[PDB]
Amino acid sequence: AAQTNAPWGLARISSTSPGTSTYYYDESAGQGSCVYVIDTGIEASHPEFEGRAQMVKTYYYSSRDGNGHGTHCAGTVGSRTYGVAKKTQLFGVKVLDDNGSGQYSTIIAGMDFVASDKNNRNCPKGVVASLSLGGGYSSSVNSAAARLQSSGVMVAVAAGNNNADARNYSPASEPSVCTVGASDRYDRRSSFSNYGSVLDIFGPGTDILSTWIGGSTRSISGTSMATPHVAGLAAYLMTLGKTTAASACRYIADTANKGDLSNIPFGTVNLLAYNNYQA
Ligand SMILES: [Ca+2]
Repeated sequence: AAQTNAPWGLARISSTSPGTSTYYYDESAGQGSCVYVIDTGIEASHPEFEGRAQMVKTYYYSSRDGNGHGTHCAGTVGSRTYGVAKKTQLFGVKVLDDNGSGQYSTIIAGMDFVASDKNNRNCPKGVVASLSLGGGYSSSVNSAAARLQSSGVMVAVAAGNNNADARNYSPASEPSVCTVGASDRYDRRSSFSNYGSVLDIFGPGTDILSTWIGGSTRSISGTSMATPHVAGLAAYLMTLGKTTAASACRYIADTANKGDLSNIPFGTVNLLAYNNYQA
């Protein structure tokens, strides 16, 4: 399948090269997989989700995304225009209030929630979780990411936005999950991407068009926008049969565009997520 005049990041993770605008992909498109967006919530009523999205948890007084962040990240995963995995099932978990603030202990609660709940869902092709959030190093936050991953969920986490080595941030520094940095449409590291040997992969994160609340769209920027490209990609690769929740971060790295970003500080991977469909 081909989707012309696509947001640049969907074209990128289907290209070897920058500078084009079609998103080339296999039509199975994540059918039979499940992606949990653990964030401010998802405006499931957005027609771009077409009935595939459900809130299933909150730790606040409403499950609604009253911020838009969770809805945008979820759209990149799996909205019909703006998504990687256009036919995946989306499940929301609201661990952030309507300003973007979550206490750690609640974010932990969300995470163990997914390891349990996946067992309440129909996900024959595999389960992913997408965490576009974080704060300073915590062993506990990191332990809750290793548990979620160990429970057979592909876990994708934002490396962070301080232009700093990510080993000091959580859940990014955790080893066993898939820590995602951000790039731009000219294959530069985005100016705000954390970096450091704990990163596994880079995805598109600067001027990412996606869904927003009210039924609407916007473009924003962050390792948060990069993260759901890798989550959605992993859902897409499960569904096909290329990899598994426990193997997907390694498979994506193995199949990435290798060398191609400029400003990878020394010691940071120079790997860019790629679906290997068109070549
Ligand atoms: Ca890893």
